[PDB]
Amino acid sequence: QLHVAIVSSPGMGHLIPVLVLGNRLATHHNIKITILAITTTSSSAETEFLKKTTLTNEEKTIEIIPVPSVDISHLINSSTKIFTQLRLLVREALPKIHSTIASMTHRPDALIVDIFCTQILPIAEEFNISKYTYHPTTAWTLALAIYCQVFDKEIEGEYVELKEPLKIPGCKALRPDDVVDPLLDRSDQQYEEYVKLGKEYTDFDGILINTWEDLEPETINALRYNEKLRLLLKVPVFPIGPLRRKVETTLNDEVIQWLDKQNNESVLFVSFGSGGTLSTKQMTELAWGLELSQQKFVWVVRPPSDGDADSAYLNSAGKDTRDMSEYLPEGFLTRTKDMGLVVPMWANQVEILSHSSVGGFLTHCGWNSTVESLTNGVPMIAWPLHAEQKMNAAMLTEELGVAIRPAVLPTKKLVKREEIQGMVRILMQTKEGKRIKEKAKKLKKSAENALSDGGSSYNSICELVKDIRSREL
Amino acid sequence: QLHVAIVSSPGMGHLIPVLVLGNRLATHHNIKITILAITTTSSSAETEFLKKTTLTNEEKTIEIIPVPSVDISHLINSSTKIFTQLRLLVREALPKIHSTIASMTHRPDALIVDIFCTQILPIAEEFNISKYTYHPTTAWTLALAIYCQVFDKEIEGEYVELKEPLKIPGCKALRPDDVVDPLLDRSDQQYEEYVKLGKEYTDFDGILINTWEDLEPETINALRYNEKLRLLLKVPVFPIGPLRRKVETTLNDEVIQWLDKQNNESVLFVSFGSGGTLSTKQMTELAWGLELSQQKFVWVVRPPSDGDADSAYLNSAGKDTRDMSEYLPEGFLTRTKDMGLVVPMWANQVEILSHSSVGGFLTHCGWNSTVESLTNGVPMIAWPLHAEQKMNAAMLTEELGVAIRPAVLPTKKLVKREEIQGMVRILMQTKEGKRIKEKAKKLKKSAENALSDGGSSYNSICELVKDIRSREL
Ligand SMILES: O=c1ccn([C@@H]2O[C@H](COP(=O)(O)OP(=O)(O)O)[C@@H](O)[C@H]2O)c(=O)[nH]1
Ligand SMILES: O=c1ccn([C@@H]2O[C@H](COP(=O)(O)OP(=O)(O)O)[C@@H](O)[C@H]2O)c(=O)[nH]1
Repeated sequence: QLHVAIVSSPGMGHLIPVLVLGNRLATHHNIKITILAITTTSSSAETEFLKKTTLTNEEKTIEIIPVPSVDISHLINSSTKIFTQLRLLVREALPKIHSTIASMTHRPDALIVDIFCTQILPIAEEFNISKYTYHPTTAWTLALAIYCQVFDKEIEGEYVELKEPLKIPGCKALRPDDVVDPLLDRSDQQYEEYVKLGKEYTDFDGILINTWEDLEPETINALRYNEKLRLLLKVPVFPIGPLRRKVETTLNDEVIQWLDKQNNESVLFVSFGSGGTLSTKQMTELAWGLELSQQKFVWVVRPPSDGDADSAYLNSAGKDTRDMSEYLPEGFLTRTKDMGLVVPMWANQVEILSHSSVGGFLTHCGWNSTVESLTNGVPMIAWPLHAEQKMNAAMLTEELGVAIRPAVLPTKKLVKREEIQGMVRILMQTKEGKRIKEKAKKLKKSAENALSDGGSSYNSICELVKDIRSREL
Repeated sequence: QLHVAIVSSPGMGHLIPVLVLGNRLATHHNIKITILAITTTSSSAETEFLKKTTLTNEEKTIEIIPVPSVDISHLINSSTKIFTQLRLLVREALPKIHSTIASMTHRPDALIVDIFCTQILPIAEEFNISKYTYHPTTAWTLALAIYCQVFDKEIEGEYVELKEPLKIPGCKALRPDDVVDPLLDRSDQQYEEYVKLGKEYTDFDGILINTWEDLEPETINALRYNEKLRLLLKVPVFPIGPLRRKVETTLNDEVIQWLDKQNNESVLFVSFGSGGTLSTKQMTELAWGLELSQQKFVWVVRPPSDGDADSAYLNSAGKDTRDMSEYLPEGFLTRTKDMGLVVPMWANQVEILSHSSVGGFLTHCGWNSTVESLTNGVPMIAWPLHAEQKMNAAMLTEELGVAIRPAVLPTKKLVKREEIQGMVRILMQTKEGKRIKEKAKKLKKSAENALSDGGSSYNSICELVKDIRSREL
């Protein structure tokens, strides 16, 4: 039985994919897993989440080892982007990770490292341990990241200022609009960190991705066979998705109990992930749009911010004492007493999304969220905010046909309550709504097939374990 | 009942479309047809093809009259392109065609002339007979040909040296790379012959094309309604395609018998049309790529040439006595004894492509070939060589999504056996392969709809017969 160590980047958005991957391997592929989870400075949430997961392993086939964050406040400023921040954190923690692996009683045979932990190459190489990246999102975004080194040299000026879509060899073309956050401003350090990340991928022995063949056959084939791309990559790709939490059934969840009282596929779940937050004006538009729709809803709400759309990613612990009602339109909660259920800070998305009464998901198009929705056969309103979400949203709406979206990107134009209402009703009242759901259910099934024995993703994991064992010479 | 005469240009590429058109009109539109087929000096292929078609007409509603080629060796030289050659041939045969039509017991009411026979205007006009061109290819190429008169005056220097794509009003933009052969070298006489051809179209009473509305709705609309284009065209367009041979089921075809022994959609058919030939180096790369793919194949091979990619166009009868094995890598045939079947010179392409075991087509993107594939629901590897094929290949790969292709044009960069293998496996092993096939089958159905009663193409033929009868005042 192999020992594999998986390094998790800071934040729940990265920690969860890693935990899920480790669980997947331990359960379905009979592997010992050690998750090296890079912690954030301010979340007893993340830490106690880890304590609850360590408590559940009687079988110790999975073990969790936290990596304490190094203080980088002296390295950053008010304009430093989360991309850059995570990269820096990882880099500054590399010595600690070295000492950890060195101090391990029994070494890992392999090391799989989250998207931001690509800077840990030297440690794996030094110890002579098989090294892979986990890209817990789309192959499209991976292809963009890799080929970005080429774009950097072939394109002058900002990508956002281009007239023609970016053509990644063998992939679907990307409009300036839908680019990932690093490519928005090339003058920003996160951009160069990103081009660098794109290159760093290729230095690993392989790349796991949380997608599958059915979902992205063309992009995956491009990574494997497109000659321009392969000139850059030259290492195996492992579509192993869609990996997500299996639903833990809680009898004491009042949200679930409200949902039990609802009709099948009658509820819209509304959430922008752990990181997402809306502006005051947009959150107001949203409150009223939901009201106007007269559809039933469950809405995870956070205090609004008119700054960065992911500014709640590291700052969810910042104790804003204000009640929900204070940053909602007055009496909204009084008027939607029957119609909806407003949830503070976080909820068990998965358990919610698996509930029969849920029939719609207004999402930021975070890949974890997306996967969770699709695997439960839920159609979506695409509301991209940060990271790669615009790109995923383009994929979801245009190509896959499992989501609808505003005429202009939410991050570009205010989505008014009239449009919000209209979208919500399309999803929840109309036949367009039905057919979106059917497609999402088809994707649900294709995903179930990929993960089930002999599926592309099951097999891709077997190929991975092969790759690892062939390297243990 | 109308009498229509259809003039065919030299070579199988042109003769077949004309035969098919005549058959289509005679059968489905109850018309008397007389096909005036301009012959090549050396093809028992062309002649026996004619014998097979003459044998089928007990009803003589279609009759075939050969036009013997005139000797033009004194008019050409070693640098004279096939474009120019065909134009000259036609021109020099014009008197003979005149005497033929003049000597006809009962005149044709109309005259439809192949792409290269646009120089027969004077004969039709003189006799006062309705005159049309048949453009047995894409509307995109037609639009380019017509608008080329404008490009000539608006662009200085070579098209191949332009930075921006050529924009034909109302159509998809064309990269320098994908231009038709005449536009490659403007200093060449074939270029001016081509600009001239583009203009000549517009002097006819109408233009038939072997495409349909579903396939090229926007280009067709542009021809009809774009003001810039209409300033040049001002005559009706008739999308009547996709017209091709109906499959004649042949007793002692050994290729068909090999195919019978194969699995469904397990065979790659490989062919570069009547004209196409590969360089020695490329044909070697190809042999090995097919070998490496470990996919089953049927491959129509011709002796290689490092010169003109269509240099087998007028030499298709010339029995080069060299065995296949002499211009293939040694023992290739010995090693692929089980895996493939290498065919010399010609093959019932239509009957092969309709065979259940055929699941892939590596093609030069000749429009007849393309149509044959699409109408049988076969996905393609786009390998453009000559004429307009690059442009068709762009259309097939980028827009339609029914073909895959090399990173760089085959005629630009050597396609190595690694890439060949990869492409072949994408098509024949992967899910990308599956979905390309489904799209090709959707096109198959849309085509079936166009041709069936009341379809755009059926109707376009009815519109044509209307046009002819309104001109018989
Ligand atoms: O109320 C919430 C908000 C978020 N999440 C989870 O937290 C992550 C969202 O974080 P992020 O904004 O990075 O989006 P992602 O790309 O992870 O979906 C996903 O795993 C969601 O399942 C959740 O379970 N409940
Ligand atoms: O081995 C071969 C090669 C070509 N063809 C036929 O010859 C015609 C030539 O059309 P193509 O698309 O190849 O155009 P070209 O490039 O020859 O002008 C088509 O009907 C093909 O089916 C055939 O029957 N067998």
